[PDB]
Amino acid sequence: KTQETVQRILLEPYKYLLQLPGKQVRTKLSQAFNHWLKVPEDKLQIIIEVTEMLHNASLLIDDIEDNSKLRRGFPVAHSIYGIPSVINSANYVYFLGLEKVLTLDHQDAVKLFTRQLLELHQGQGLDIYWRDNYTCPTEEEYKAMVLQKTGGLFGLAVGLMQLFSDYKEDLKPLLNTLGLFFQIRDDYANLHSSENKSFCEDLTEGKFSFPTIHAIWSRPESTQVQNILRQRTENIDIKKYCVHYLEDVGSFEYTRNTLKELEAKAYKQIDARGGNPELVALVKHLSKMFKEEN
Amino acid sequence: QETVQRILLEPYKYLLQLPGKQVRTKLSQAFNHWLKVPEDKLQIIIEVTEMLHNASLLIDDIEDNSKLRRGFPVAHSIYGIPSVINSANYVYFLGLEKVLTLDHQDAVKLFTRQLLELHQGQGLDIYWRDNYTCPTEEEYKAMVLQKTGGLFGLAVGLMQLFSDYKEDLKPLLNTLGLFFQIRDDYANLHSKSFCEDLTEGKFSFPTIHAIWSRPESTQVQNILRQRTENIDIKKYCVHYLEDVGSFEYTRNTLKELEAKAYKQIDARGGNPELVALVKHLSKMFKE
Amino acid sequence: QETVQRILLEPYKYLLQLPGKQVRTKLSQAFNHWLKVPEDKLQIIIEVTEMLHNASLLIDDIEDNSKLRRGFPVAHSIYGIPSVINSANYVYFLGLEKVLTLDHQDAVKLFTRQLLELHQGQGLDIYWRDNYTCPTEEEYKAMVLQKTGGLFGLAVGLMQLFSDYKEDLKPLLNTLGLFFQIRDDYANLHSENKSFCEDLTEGKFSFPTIHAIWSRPESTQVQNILRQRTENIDIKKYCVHYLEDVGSFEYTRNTLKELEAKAYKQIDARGGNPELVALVKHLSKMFK
Amino acid sequence: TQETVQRILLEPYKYLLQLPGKQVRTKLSQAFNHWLKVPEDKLQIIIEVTEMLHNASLLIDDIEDNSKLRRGFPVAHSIYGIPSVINSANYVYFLGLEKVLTLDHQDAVKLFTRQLLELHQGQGLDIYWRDNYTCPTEEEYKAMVLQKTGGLFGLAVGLMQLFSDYKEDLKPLLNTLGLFFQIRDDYANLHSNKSFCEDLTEGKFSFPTIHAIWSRPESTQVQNILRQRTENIDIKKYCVHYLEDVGSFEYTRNTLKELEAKAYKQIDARGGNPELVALVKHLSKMFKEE
Amino acid sequence: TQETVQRILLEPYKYLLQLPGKQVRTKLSQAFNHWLKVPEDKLQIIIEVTEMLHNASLLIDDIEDNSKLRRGFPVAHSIYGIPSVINSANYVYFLGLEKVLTLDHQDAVKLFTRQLLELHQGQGLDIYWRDNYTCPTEEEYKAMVLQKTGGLFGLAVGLMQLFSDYKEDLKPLLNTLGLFFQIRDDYANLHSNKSFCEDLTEGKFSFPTIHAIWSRPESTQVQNILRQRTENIDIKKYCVHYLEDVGSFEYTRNTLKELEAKAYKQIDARGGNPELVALVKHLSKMFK
Amino acid sequence: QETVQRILLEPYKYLLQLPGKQVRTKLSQAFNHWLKVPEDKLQIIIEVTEMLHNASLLIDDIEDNSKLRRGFPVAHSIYGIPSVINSANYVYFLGLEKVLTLDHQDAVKLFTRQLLELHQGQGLDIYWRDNYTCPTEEEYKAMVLQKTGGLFGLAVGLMQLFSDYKEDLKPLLNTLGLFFQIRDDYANLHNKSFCEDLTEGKFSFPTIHAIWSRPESTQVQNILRQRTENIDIKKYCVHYLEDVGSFEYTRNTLKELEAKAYKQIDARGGNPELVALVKHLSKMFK
Ligand SMILES: CCCCCN(C)CCC(O)(P(=O)(O)O)P(=O)(O)O
Ligand SMILES: CCCCCN(C)CCC(O)(P(=O)(O)O)P(=O)(O)O
Ligand SMILES: CCCCCN(C)CCC(O)(P(=O)(O)O)P(=O)(O)O
Ligand SMILES: CCCCCN(C)CCC(O)(P(=O)(O)O)P(=O)(O)O
Ligand SMILES: CCCCCN(C)CCC(O)(P(=O)(O)O)P(=O)(O)O
Ligand SMILES: CCCCCN(C)CCC(O)(P(=O)(O)O)P(=O)(O)O
Ligand SMILES: [Mg+2]
Ligand SMILES: [Mg+2]
Ligand SMILES: [Mg+2]
Ligand SMILES: [Mg+2]
Ligand SMILES: [Mg+2]
Ligand SMILES: [Mg+2]
Ligand SMILES: [Mg+2]
Ligand SMILES: [Mg+2]
Ligand SMILES: [Mg+2]
Ligand SMILES: [Mg+2]
Ligand SMILES: [Mg+2]
Ligand SMILES: [Mg+2]
Ligand SMILES: [Mg+2]
Ligand SMILES: [Mg+2]
Ligand SMILES: [Mg+2]
Ligand SMILES: [Mg+2]
Ligand SMILES: [Mg+2]
Repeated sequence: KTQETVQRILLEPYKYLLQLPGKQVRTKLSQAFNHWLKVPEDKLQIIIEVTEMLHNASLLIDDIEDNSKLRRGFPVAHSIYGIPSVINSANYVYFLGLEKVLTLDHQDAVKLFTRQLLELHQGQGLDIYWRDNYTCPTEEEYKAMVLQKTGGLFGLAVGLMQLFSDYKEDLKPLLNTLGLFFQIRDDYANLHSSENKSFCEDLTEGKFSFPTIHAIWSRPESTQVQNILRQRTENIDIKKYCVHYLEDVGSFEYTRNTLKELEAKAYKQIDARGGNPELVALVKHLSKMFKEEN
Repeated sequence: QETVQRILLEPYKYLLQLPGKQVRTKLSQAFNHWLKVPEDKLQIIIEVTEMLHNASLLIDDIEDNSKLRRGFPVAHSIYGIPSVINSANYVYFLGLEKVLTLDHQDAVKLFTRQLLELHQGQGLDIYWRDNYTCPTEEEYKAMVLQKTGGLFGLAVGLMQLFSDYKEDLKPLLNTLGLFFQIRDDYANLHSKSFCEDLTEGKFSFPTIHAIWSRPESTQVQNILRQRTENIDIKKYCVHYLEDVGSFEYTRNTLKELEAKAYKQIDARGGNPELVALVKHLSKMFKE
Repeated sequence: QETVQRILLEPYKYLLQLPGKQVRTKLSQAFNHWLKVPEDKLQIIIEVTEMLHNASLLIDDIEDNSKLRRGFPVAHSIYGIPSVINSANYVYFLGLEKVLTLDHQDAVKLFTRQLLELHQGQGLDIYWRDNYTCPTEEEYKAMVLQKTGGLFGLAVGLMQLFSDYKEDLKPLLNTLGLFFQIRDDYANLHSENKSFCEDLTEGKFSFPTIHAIWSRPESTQVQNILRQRTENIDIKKYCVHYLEDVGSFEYTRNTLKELEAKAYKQIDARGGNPELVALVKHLSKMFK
Repeated sequence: TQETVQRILLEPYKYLLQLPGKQVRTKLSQAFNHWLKVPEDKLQIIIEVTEMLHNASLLIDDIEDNSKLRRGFPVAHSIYGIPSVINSANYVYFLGLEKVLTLDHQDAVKLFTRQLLELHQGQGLDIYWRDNYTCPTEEEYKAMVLQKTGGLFGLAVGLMQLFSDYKEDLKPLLNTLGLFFQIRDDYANLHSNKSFCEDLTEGKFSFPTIHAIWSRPESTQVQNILRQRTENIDIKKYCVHYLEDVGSFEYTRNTLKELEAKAYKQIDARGGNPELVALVKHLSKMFKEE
Repeated sequence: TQETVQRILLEPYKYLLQLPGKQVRTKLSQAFNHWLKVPEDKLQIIIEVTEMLHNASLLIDDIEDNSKLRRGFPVAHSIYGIPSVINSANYVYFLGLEKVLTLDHQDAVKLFTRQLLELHQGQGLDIYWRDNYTCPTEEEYKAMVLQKTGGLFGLAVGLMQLFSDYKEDLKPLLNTLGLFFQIRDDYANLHSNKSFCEDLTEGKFSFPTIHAIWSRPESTQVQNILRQRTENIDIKKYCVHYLEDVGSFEYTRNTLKELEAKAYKQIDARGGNPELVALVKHLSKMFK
Repeated sequence: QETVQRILLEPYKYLLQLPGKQVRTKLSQAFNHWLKVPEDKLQIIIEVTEMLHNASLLIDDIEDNSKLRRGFPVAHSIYGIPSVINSANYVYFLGLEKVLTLDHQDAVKLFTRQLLELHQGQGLDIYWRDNYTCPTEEEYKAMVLQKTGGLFGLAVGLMQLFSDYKEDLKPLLNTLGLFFQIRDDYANLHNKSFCEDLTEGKFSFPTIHAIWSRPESTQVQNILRQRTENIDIKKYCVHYLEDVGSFEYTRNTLKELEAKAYKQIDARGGNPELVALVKHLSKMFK
């Protein structure tokens, strides 16, 4: 059993990332959705653990794929332990999550786990494909990818909960709204505001995110943003210049407007389902970020 | 229009061009001499095995900074590291999806256990290499059983779920796992490109012997730490390995493993296909 | 002062050490079969043309990260990129200066028109490569007519200023421009001039790789290899094997054989030209 | 793809036009037009030619000098790439040549050719010395500055003079203004466009560093620091301290104060020019205090 | 001509003489001369030898450690280049040997040789552990520090004692002061004249990081951060936060206060020394 | 303990595997034909000489960014620059320690003088290369006399402290020093990999000739400034050197030095071993 220290070696990058929980929005979202689903506490606890394990593991992988520098205000794990250690450690946690999903003792849990992880990797693969092949998505293509990349894990937690629930109404349209809302909110924070990532890391990554997609499509006579993204640059002045352009062509105002529409849509969709005070409060809390800047 | 799936799989499809499936086919057939798996289950198991193995190679080439595999560029040198990580991980879960089609209550548990063991072996190999702590020979062997036994044990274990043959194949699987890996360490330095294991910096069976058997020198550790592509440094380090007897020691370890495999195969009633495969693979360390 | 000019010209004189085929002069001599330009004007026109040609090669090797030209190291790998840019651009305007000595009211306007054409072709070639958008075959050919036909048209157009010859040479110049560039795309990947498949390291879309990309749209292997900007010999050999396997080299050879045949028909349409015929035939040994 | 091809080829050029600096060029045109009284149609073309050639030359210069910022903006090639900007700048050179033809003057191209050859001779000497590690004497530097800056200076004024009845010799004044503008640019760069002392990162021999090198020949630290091509702020701060301590900044201020006085003398010798005097005075605040 | 040769060879050395820290060595010379009362002619030579050897060893040490700043100035090799600074420092070593001979004492050269061998054994262990990724124990670290600092400490004092009537054993005090100076450095480097946490960029095992490594053996965080040899400010800030949280800075302050108290006790055992006490007291403001 | 000593000396011990001890012993033996040094003193002097020479090569390989020496990887390419600097410098002072055991009043003073001369030559060589000022041919030779005479004069000078042979060997040591260095300059472009001198960017005898004899070209200066490993640039510059006659000029200089060596040896009563050694070394350019 002592030889099992190997477990400590393999998990150290994972435990490092856990040194500072970001939010437990997926945990708090699970609790909010249990207002409808009324899942027995023992099953719910396992589902939350699986969900957060996969979430944190995917952040380890995502930061490697994106050449990110900070997460949750801390250096990314692979910048300390190295990329090879963190790939293996994150992937190890994927299969520890599969192991935990088996303890739910439901014939369909693994099938749902599989379905959602395939969707997550399709979303992530599209995000990477567009960025690294320098082909900006349309706004609609971006949204559809976000539903897979971000809604994927939402749908895993909620889908697993429904396996143990008598509530059989379709929650997928609301999950879709929350997935888009969460990602665009994150796209906005990364370029408009440190607290999570360092200064405009999305620009250094070269990713097409909601603000830059708007700037690219709404001013087609300029290729400035595409070229800056292609430079994969860390230069603070180029990044500051590109943020000024996004501001001047209304990309940040357009992103705030989209977020305000998504928040309003969430409230309507929650009201159509009989209400949910916990979910309303969570959406409202997440929406302070794009409302009072001055 | 669902051209997405081809984009996500292209690094995987690229790797399928590479030599190496035949030996995996012969291993399936050789073990089927005992297990006599029904063709429909056997076909699914081979597909699962091929997906997981190849996906793990895509990842391993990134973890090891390799340039060539079986004479082909590594996939991430064409498609990029971010694309290949995601594509390899996608295939892991397509492999999980396929094992579900086996329609056996224990297939997923065995899949999970074996993938966990594969990652424990890989993690130790990476930890030692990148934290500059050379393992003992016993630690290396224990790690190899995890690193190689993972998919070895998955393929055979899945076959046994559908077999009346219930004898213990694990000791033989252990011998073959050590045999394959040490033979691979030996081939790498004794003639991927020229001595790529030295560029990777990994502690392999020959360098582990040289490090421990000549403790007054830090030559090998320092060369591995350089992570160098320099051919003269590599040629220098191979000559040292030769002079302190590391290649002779590895050949002898391999000859013991070959003999043990034959002993264990006979203890299981014989297996002409496996004997011929072991004998053929053992020409690599013979003059 | 004379020593200032030697300092400024040293990268240019360095490149001139290399023995070029001077095909543009031989083409000038062949086209003079029709145009019959007095030798004094012709010598000036030839000098302008080779000056601009060699200066544009200095710039092109910088824009393309090339390592060898005509079997010698590129000038900027010896003297540095800043020195070679200024020296090459210096020669552009020395070419303008010599163009003035032709003492013809229309010489400068033609010089200007053709260099605007050269930079539009070159700019498109650079734009596609560095923005990772592969051109269609038709788009590629049209830019080649500007990039490579541009300088052909400068030499012949200047000659026509001093000629009574009234036939239209533009269709033949277009064929020779396409023929020369595709022949060069082919040599770079199939065959000294450049090092091993430098076009793949540059990441440019050339006739063979354009064919492989469009004719096998379900694979993105070539686009990705070009995007890597790699010097790895094994990746390059792999990419050449693919081009061969999907018929890209056979397709390029057939395109070249059609272009050679078209040149002969167009030369016959202008009364014949033994010198130009022999030159096209000589250049066509590169394939077959 | 119809007119959008031109937009693609011209985008690095259009990007640079966002940058402050045209106002001073406008004020220079207006100041010299006080004497030259150029008809508006010819003047408008000449200003267009000058803005094209000047900006195209800055695009090339930032590549040649490995600059990162110009007038607080990213250099064009750090956004669009070096290959794109080279071709785009050179394209603009010949669009400038095309525009020069519309002046319909037999001598316009001869002047264009002469002045662009001068520009490239100055630039080549500036690059040659820097990248071959041979520091010029002050006199060699000044002669190079007359070519490097006089090139477009003399083109603007020379083209204007082709359409003017004012035929007095402006070259001595253009030479003074050329030295004045460049040395003021060397001084501002190290004394505080570019980020912190970018000239040191470029490694160029500028007026202050030339003085320090020649006036303290028993030390080679400045040559060695320039050779480092460094972005290290501490090395740059150290080298500024050395220049200060050996009096190179005081020497540069004195040279600039002499040039300002000479400009006024040469302007008075040409009958006066309140606009040019006011521009020189405003530009000369850069090397003063009180 | 030779005059200029000497200036060429000595310029990296003369550059370093601009840097602060001359005063501390002067204050140490005078404080120990309170006991040793060295004849002025010998003392001046010894001070010169001490300054030559110390500065030369700092020139070399900055190359070995990839440092950027020393005492707020750029390291010499960042201006003149590593090859120039190596040769210049080594030249000064033997100019220091040449000057030691002018002491005209049979044992001066024997003491010089012994102490420089001492210094290089300390330096070699410091470099060996760092670059072979083997963290020393606290005891091993202290023993290495006694050699690295005792090298020049013992040379200066040993040479002074050759010409002195004071024959008491100063080695125990030199050992304490050597530990005091190095650990006070280790502390200043990470807790505040180098730029921000250069020791982390160097990857060296210093007193605070040695404590963190051994006191939390289930973590490899510090070893991995040191292995990165990073200039990333956020990683450095993270590693300083970690050191604080596991008590490494508190532990270092404790060692420093024990060393300070021991120095005072050892100084009093040697008859007192107001100058040395005041210097130790001033240096001890850095903690508590 | 003693394992510290092994740690500190490992880069030095690595270099001892390399060839070239043979030539140095042959040089010691040839000069002992005149000097007839007592065996106990001779052994210490040989030991001192090998320590200082090998330590100086460790340092030189760092200063010169070399890849190979005598067909082996340079020590710092295995152990790292920091380890090799300290180990080489450690051996310098172990060499001083061993010199003390000669028990001669003038030994350390001679040791000091010669080590200062070595560093003056080395420093000038480095100064010219890294400040991009090519020496004149005469400046180069004077620098070579310091760089090589340092250890030549140390070995021979220490021997003479214990010798009745008191004739002036310095003019001969000067010629042999030039012969050795210029021959190595010649071999490098005509041990190390392909033209490592060009990668180092140093001014050596062939490139100095090419630079001064064709002053209208800066091609060689620029190639050296690139500090390049590109084989095509190296091949280009060697062919340039051939075409402007630098290799023939270097060969002629070497044969003049060989002939002068023979005359200077005969002026000292003859020395069959030294003549035979010079003759063998002259096969390289004949
Ligand atoms: C590896 C599986 C992908 C899962 C991705 N998660 C949504 C997190 C990634 C992000 O949200 P993050 O901003 O990096 O945290 P992204 O903006 O890159 O989409
Ligand atoms: C991610 C899991 C990878 C499993 C790796 N297999 C052992 C094969 C890889 C090797 O055998 P290979 O020689 O690289 O193919 P390695 O020497 O790296 O261990
Ligand atoms: C600056 C204008 C560029 C002119 C370059 N010539 C057209 C042809 C140059 C080429 O053929 P080359 O093979 O590099 O000589 P490219 O295919 O790169 O364009
Ligand atoms: C290619 C022609 C470039 C002409 C350059 N002008 C002198 C202005 C450029 C400068 O003043 P700038 O400071 O870069 O704007 P430089 O210091 O480089 O000389
Ligand atoms: C006090 C006498 C010892 C001489 C100093 N050593 C050479 C090293 C200098 C150091 O203290 P420094 O902080 O770099 O100056 P190091 O940390 O590298 O050990
Ligand atoms: C400090 C080292 C001084 C000793 C150097 N010797 C001349 C031999 C070194 C050489 O001959 P080598 O060819 O590198 O061995 P170099 O050309 O560099 O001078
Ligand atoms: Mg991300
Ligand atoms: Mg991402
Ligand atoms: Mg591997
Ligand atoms: Mg591996
Ligand atoms: Mg292997
Ligand atoms: Mg080209
Ligand atoms: Mg090109
Ligand atoms: Mg071409
Ligand atoms: Mg500039
Ligand atoms: Mg400039
Ligand atoms: Mg300037
Ligand atoms: Mg230090
Ligand atoms: Mg140190
Ligand atoms: Mg320190
Ligand atoms: Mg050398
Ligand atoms: Mg040398
Ligand atoms: Mg040499």
